[PDB]
Amino acid sequence: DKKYSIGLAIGTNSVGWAVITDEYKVPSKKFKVLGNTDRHSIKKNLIGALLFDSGETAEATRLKRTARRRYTRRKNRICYLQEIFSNEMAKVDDSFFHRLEESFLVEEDKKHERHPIFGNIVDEVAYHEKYPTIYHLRKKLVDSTDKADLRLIYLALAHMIKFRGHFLIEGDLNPDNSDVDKLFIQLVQTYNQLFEENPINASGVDAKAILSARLSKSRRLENLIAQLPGEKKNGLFGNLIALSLGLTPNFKSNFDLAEDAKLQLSKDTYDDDLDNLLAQIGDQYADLFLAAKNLSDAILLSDILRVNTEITKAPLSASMIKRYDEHHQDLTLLKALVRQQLPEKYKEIFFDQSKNGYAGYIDGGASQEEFYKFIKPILEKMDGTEELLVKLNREDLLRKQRTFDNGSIPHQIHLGELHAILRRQEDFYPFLKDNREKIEKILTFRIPYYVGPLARGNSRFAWMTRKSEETITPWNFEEVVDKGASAQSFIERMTNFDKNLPNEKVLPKHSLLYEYFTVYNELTKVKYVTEGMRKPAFLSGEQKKAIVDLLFKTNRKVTVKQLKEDYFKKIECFDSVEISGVEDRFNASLGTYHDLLKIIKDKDFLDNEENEDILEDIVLTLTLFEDREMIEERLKTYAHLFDDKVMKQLKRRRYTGWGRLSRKLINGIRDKQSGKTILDFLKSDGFANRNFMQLIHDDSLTFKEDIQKAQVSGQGDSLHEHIANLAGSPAIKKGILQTVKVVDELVKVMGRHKPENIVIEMAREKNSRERMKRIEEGIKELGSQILKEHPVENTQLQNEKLYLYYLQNGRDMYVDQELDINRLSDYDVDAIVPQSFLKDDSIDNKVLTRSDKNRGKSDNVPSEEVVKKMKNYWRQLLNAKLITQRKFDNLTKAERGGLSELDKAGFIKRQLVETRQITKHVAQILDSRMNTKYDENDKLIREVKVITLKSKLVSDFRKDFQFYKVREINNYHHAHDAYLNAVVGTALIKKYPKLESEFVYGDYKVYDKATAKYFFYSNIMNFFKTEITIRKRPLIETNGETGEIVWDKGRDFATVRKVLSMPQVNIVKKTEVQTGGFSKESILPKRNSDKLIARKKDWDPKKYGGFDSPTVAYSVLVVAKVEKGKSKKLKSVKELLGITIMERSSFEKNPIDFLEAKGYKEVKKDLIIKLPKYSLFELENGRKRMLASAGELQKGNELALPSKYVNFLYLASHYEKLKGSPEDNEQKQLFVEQHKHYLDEIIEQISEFSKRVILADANLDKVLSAYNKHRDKPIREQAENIIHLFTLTNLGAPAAFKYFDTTIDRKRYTSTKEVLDATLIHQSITGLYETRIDLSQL
RNA sequence: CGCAUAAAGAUGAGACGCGUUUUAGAGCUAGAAAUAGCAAGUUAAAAUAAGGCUAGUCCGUUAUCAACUUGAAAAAGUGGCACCGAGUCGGUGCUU
DNA sequence: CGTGATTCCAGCGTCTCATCTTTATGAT
DNA sequence: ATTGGAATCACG
Ligand SMILES: [K+]
Ligand SMILES: [K+]
Repeated sequence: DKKYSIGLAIGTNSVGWAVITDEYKVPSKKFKVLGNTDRHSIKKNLIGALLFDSGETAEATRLKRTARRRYTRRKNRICYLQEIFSNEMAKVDDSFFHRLEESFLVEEDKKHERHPIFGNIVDEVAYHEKYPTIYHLRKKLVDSTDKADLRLIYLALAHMIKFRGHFLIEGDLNPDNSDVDKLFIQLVQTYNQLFEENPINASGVDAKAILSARLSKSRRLENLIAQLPGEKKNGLFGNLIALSLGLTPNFKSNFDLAEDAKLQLSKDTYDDDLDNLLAQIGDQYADLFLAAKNLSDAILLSDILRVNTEITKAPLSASMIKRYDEHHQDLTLLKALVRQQLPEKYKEIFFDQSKNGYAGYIDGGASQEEFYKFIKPILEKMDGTEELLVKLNREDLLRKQRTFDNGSIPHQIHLGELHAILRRQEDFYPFLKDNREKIEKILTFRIPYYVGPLARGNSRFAWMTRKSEETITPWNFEEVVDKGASAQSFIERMTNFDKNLPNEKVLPKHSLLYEYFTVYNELTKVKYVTEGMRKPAFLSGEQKKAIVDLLFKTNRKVTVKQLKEDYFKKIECFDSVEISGVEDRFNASLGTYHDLLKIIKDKDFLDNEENEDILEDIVLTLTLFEDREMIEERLKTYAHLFDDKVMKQLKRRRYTGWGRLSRKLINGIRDKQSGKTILDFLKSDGFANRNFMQLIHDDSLTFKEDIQKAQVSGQGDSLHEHIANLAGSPAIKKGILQTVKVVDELVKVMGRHKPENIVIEMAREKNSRERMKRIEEGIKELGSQILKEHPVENTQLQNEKLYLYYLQNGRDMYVDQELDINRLSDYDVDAIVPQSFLKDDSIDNKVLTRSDKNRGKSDNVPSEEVVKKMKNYWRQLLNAKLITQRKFDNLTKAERGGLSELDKAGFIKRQLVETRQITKHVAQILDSRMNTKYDENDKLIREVKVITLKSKLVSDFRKDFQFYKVREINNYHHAHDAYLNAVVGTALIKKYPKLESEFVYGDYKVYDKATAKYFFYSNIMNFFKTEITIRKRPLIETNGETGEIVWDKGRDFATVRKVLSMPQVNIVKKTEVQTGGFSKESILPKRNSDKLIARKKDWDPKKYGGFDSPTVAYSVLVVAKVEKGKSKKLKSVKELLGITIMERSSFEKNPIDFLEAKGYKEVKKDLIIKLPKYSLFELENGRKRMLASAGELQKGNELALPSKYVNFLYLASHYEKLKGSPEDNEQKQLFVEQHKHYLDEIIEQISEFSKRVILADANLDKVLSAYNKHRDKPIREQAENIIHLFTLTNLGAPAAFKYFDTTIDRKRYTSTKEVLDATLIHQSITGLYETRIDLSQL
């Protein structure tokens, strides 16, 4: 019945747990051992850590599922096209589609001729010579008027449908207009035709180059405006240019229409809004817009076509043919020049696929960029390659037709080519004439994002509802699918239930009931004071209703002056009015009401009580649907109430956002006695004038009981389902779940006695490609040429100094100069907010400067002079997204207030008190699971106090009192951090009960200027220290009030050092059955290997290739009989099989038949043992091996290095220096100098451990030789290399490390034969309960 | 108190472009062959987790998972204490 | 001629839309 | 980046 406490450190890859007593001692208990081994009881300390792999997200799974859906839908598209052509093709070529379907098979497996298109070699060769590429055939079919073979027509249509281009552009793109300059001149002429007072003159400006430039859209607009004399970016011409290029312009200011009238041409609603804009100004202006529309295409098409469109109606096919012709010409010229200049390289360029030459560019794995990088030095070191070099710099040398950059092709181009082909060939083939709409729909059909998968209740990701129970095709999609209901469900399935009534859905944020609720909430909280009042009083119901009718329904916002004058002075005739409890401007307002009043021009319609649900439906319809058609079809049922103009005005209006309260709570539930709702009480509460919080905090009112009863099961979820509801990374959710499970197990271990306290801390927790994307966007938006100066690699940009240099355009960010790319390691990286105020080391709070002294004073924000100097550059960086809003706000804080003492004190406080929501959720879960007993008067009995700590407290405790931590030594540091968390939390809640509200989960009212808080929180951990800065403290600390020994410096520190020096710590790696992909996604070429996995049942890997490297879900220990020799005699073998992910379901269906098929016979089902990954085996001398897979092992022992060695390593390695004053820093340096021999000792330790467990003889000899080689190196470098050295003895998968210049590879244990005779250990989640099975006895 | 913005992240849906694999695009000449020289090279079909049944324009890489017993499953149950110590836990006394 | 040491290799870019939470800035 | 699969390679 001894009282104890639990300490926990939560991480994404570890959960450390510890049990402490009143003395802060870690108990040790004898735990029973199950199994067939002679061992029956083992002594174990109640401290350890659970290790597991990081919890993966579902992004990869979602992407692969979407890819599967896309592939299935593309195959169906092809099937639809074939079924359209089925009869006519069968009349023309019976087995053409069969040959297409079996084109993948080898000649042996084909049931028809090997030539798919024509079925004979002569016609196939003739076709391939006449049409070298599919685009030649497409252009021929588009342009030629002669009757063509149906097979070629189908091939062109299938090539268009299968690869149909993106749908990011809505509307119709006419390929006829391509010239940028011509359409720009047309737009200028139209503008001058309508505007004579200030005509636009753009003659002498290279429109093509500027408008089709490779810079950003914003920078293109800025360049054009700069080259336009007397024109503004926000002007009418500037807005037209922005619309044409793609940036959405606001057209209100240009015409003073008082309506935004935003027009984005890519958006489909543009036309409607365009018409709206016309109704505001006139009809002729659209002509200019019309020209602008054309200009838009003139940009986009010019990016992809770059070909004449007057000769042919298929500009894409013409562009691909031009690419093919240029490729042929350049290839011939390059071959001739190479033969005449550098013959010895010719093979390497044109025959060896291994290199990145033309042979590797066509036949090998080399890409266009790799081929260009390989061939540029050759072109430079040659004559007559000027045109080739020009094309290469333009990325237009030997280009393929199917390349990575074809993603910019809109679907309109392919649709136009398809329409042209169908028009050409409809006369000869009647079915093409009849089914032209069908093929166009097949090409153009796209499932709306709000419809989702077309399932029939067998999918967990589907929400669509079907009007009729019939199979869905692209031609009857609009008739079968209930688009409105599906669109509503798309929003409603992902939205939030209100926290009070989980069954009900929340109202839209712009719902009229929501706004009335907020306004009445604010009005009830109004404490008016005027002359003739003995006491301040709240407003009554009638007065509040009159104010709402007069003030809020006639004004968008209500201020105190309007309340005093228009209501108190006009009606109440009181000229003296002082308000209390509210600010000048009321937060709540009737915005939706005013918008509806403007739209419908009627007050009685809005104010009618009986029809307000119609308006609540209106706002819901406007919130739910984004496409205007859905809103139109939903509001067509309301056509009679409004007019056609009113409907057109309502259609454009769109609302966004959802509230936090449901309709049933606000106005559905009623008090039993009164018969009034929450809104009714808000309207007329009486003299009380209770607000919403007091409404849901009133015991007498039935609302509290109704709210409690609605969540009769609370969340109504299991532990796992409750944790899944938390917002955060999946890895941290996995850590939380493991934490809860280990807490339950620890409670079970201690005799079902709940701990007095549970202290918990939680940690704060490719990139290069993100950096490349960010720098590209920023430089393109800014318009700089810094990137072109030096091509920086993805790994090279990882340097923080270089990253800041590139993000700041190479300039010093505080002054007006430019830094040098080669003068690195000289500039300083300084934080905008001092590290004392805010410990942030991210890019958003770091700035590279030539000298930090230019920042001014380092005790505050950068000075006002720096802000005045570089505000323009900071804003320019912000507009380029090189710096974020937070960074810019921190930079310009000096002009807006700088940093006050209160803010600094708050920043100091918020580094000790945990204010993260995820930690609060963990504390709530633990408190709910550890406090199940209720006090009689509706109170929780807090038998277990849940305390939340921050890592800063434990880190300071470690640093100040020589309890140093090195993560490379072993995984004991997790358990040690958990124990230190427990000790610190228990001591803090012992000495300072008043801080429970800050630390213990729950709400407490015990609270007891800026400098007082600053030094109170700064010295909240100073009662552990013997001396302060030079005041001293007593050896034994006292609680105060009630006398308790919270800390004893003469005893407790020794106990802590003994605990941290304990060799036995329960380090358990969570065994997991591996799940994921079946094998590597890379399809391998055909080879005579048994390790290849067929991609289909009928595709033999020796003839078609396939995947390899399967992922083993779990191994299976099976003893059985195998056939040996020609006689196939039965030999007894006990072996691991390693059931893979692909074979897991087959094995679990029936293991006996699976093992019989694998080759093993007489398998024993009972003796079959399932071993997931990281299964623990003990062999001899304490050597432990974890089962990485069926044929690989991992190190499973830990090096219990003495605490003195860890402290010496931490002191000598200078972790961010020693972070101490010169006195103690010199003392620690002397400690290192006089304890230099510890290094040798540490090496000895490692060596002996390596000889006892690791058994890496070659690596151990190599590392010993390396250590002897660099014995004369400085102590700091030797200590750092020795810290790196511990990777050899680390627990887990072997990894390669580096000792100075020498590198040591990983010694992998690729044999699992030893563990077949070892002792398998099943460890519970804490490792205290173990089951040891001696496998040699099987 | 709330409100605005930004950033980050989670989840879900709809698309695009590649990549990879096999086949098709009779390679020619001198050769007995080994080969040597020369010619050509851009494209397409199919698959893109094996596959499953619920047969859908669906689902298949997330989360969960020591052992034993009771079980569709969710899950439920199973493991004395104190003291001395310490090379991954041992010893002693009490108890069962 | 098995067997330990050594080497190599691993699907990847883009866009549109919606909902949510959390952190960090401020206005008021 | 990582760590298991696969092939290659040196060799006693
Ligand atoms: K998993
Ligand atoms: K386990």
